[PDB]
Amino acid sequence: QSITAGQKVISKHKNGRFYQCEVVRLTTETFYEVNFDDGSFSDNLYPEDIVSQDCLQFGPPAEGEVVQVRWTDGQVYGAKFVASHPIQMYQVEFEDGSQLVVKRDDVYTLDEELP
Repeated sequence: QSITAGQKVISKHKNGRFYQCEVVRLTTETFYEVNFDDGSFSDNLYPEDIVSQDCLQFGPPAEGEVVQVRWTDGQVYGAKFVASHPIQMYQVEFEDGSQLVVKRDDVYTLDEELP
């Protein structure tokens, strides 16, 4: 089942419960993968988290390129760029006006049983 924009669906609100919501847009989110200098691996960096070069302006680093990364703790780490992969996601709006950007697997059609 493809999900299309304008479709009523069911997904989890920010309060953690399933509600009907409406798909307002199909977006593409690009995630970066890097190997930190200590060998730990991240698969979901945003391009703007690369702080050794301007990837929002000039695209991803070359594969294997040395980079510095601003992590979710606000600190900067050395790493090496592994890959980038774009992911189709679904911007949904709930009855209260709140919105989320979610993965295909987190969206359910009205006809289907919920987990």
